[PDB]
Amino acid sequence: DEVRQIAPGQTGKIADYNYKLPDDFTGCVIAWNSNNLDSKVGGNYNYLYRLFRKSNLKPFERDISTEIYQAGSTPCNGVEGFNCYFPLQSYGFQPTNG
Amino acid sequence: DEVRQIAPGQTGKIADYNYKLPDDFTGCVIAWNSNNLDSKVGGNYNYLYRLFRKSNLKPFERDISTEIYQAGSTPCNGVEGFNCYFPLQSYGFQPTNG
Repeated sequence: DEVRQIAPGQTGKIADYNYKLPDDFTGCVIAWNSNNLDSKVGGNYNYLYRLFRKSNLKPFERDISTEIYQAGSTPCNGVEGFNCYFPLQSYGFQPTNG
Repeated sequence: DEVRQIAPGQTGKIADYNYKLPDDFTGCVIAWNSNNLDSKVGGNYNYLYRLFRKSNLKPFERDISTEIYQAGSTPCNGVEGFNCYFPLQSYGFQPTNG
């Protein structure tokens, strides 16, 4: 459901937070299904993604910051408290998906 | 710095988002400093205030909504994602302030 957002000039939660496509994008995108190898029974959670991110991500840049994002202004000192959440999230891959 | 905005006929971020003063305001405002009791070292963040609101609010009305304010058209499903921010913010009180 996120291959739609990978295009020059589109918004979302992945195209703006993991890889920003500039307007002058002359590259090619190749995608295919290989669900028989990268997904197993029991819940495949080795792949992580960044759904929470502060502002944006510059084109052709990589962000690997694991700092807990702050929503309000109360600091959490890196715990699972209130008004903060850990930015990386796990996928929901399953070999019996649609 | 926000006692200035508490007056009938003034704008800002507190007098328009927390308590609106009508034109026919005949009440009295009493303010004083008690920083030796409501503040402590290490950061006193027990007091909250609102920064974002969808629109104007009626005078003498209290808003306690904790819903995440949406700035655009992409829903967030109540997370700290993109194009949305938490309206509630904590103060920066300190006993060693000016």
